[PDB]
Amino acid sequence: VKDQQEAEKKKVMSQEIQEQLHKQQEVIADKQMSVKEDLDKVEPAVIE
Amino acid sequence: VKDQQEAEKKKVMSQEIQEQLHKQQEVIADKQMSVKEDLDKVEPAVIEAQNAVKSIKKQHLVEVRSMANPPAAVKLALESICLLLGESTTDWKQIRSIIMRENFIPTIVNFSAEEISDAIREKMKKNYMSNPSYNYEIVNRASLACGPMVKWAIAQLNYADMLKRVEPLRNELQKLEDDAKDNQQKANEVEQMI
Repeated sequence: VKDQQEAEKKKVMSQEIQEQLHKQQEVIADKQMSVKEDLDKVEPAVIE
Repeated sequence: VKDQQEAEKKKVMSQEIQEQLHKQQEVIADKQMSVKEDLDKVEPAVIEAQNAVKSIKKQHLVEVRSMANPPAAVKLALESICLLLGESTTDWKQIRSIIMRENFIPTIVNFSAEEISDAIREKMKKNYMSNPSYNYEIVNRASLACGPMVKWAIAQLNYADMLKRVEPLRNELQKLEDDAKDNQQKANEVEQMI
């Protein structure tokens, strides 16, 4: 029972990981904006 | 497995209950201080309330019919009537206010928190002008009727203006009591469900 309960505390940690997947969505959105800016700006520097 | 997990979640509610037992320790400390204050203050009021019942009809009735009131009785009776919403300084209004048979009831009904701070300060100044009066000529032999009621009147002013020190105390006590009693009902009821 206690082994299962430690497993389910780690499942609560997995709920925290789902929160971190929401954080991943935020990260992906911000990185998409930054990479769009980088595609606008950096490529001519690479060509140069 | 799920049932045991729910039982542990209730045991987690029980852990919150240990936090509420720490809150109980805080509540007990605050209540002990408040009850020490109450033991310092209230017991003479209880004695005065009992003495008001001990007061005999004859002692008051004979002296109400008196043609001229003694100065000590006037001094100690005007302030008592200042409590009774009949603020006045004339002997006949005192007589009329005391005549009714409905005046044997509110010798105990009057409560300390109903007094206004300005009236409290007025009666403090009256005490200053009349410090040798009150309980001293009660001890002398001014009248048997005045004694209990005069000692009742000299009180209720100590309670005032330091019950306002207890007002934040009792408000914090009420908040803690409400939270802790709800949490202890949860403790008993959560214990039952677990």
